[PDB]
Amino acid sequence: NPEHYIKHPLQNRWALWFFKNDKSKTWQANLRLISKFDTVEDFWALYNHIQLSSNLMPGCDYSLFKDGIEPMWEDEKNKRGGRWLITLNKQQRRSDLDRFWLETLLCLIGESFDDYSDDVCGAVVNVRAKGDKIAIWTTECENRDAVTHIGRVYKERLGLPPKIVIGYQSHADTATKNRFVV
Repeated sequence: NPEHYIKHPLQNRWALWFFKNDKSKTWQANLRLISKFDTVEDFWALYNHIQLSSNLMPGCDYSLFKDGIEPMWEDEKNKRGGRWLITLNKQQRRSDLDRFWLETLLCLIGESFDDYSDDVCGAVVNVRAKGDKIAIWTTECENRDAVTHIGRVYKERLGLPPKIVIGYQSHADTATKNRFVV
C-alpha cells in the first residue's frame, strides 16, 4: 500500500538559497545554495531546520527557485520577467513576515496558480533594516493574463485586504514603476 511508505512528490524540484552581505566577497560568491528538495516531507524537514526570516540579521535573504533557475535577474528565465512585491514596515517583521513567507513557499510548492504556475520562477525574502520585502518572481512581465492571475491569487492567499494594492515590477525596470496592480 503505497500511501504509508511513499513520500508525496512535488510537481517541481526546488532549491532553497541563502544570501548574506559579506563585504569581503563578490555578490555572486556570497550566494549560497542550501538544499534542493522535491517532496512534501523533504520541504518540511528543510523548513523546520532553518531560521525564521524574522530571526535573520538585516542584509540577509532567502529565496526558493525552481531547480535550474538561479535567483538573480541575469538568469535566462528571469531577465524578461518581474515580481509581485510585498513591502513590510518595521512592525510587520513581527506580525506578518514569517507567515507571509511560509504562505509564499506553499503557493510555490503547491502550484497554487493553476495553469499559470508554469510562469513562476521562485520567490525571495529580503530582511532589511529599513523594511522587509517578499516577492514572487515570474518569467515574462508581458504575460498579462498569467501575471495578473498570479497576483490576484497571491494577494488572497496572503489574506491581504482589498483596500491594499500590491504591485508588479519588471526586473529590467527595477534594475535602473509598476506594470500591474492587483
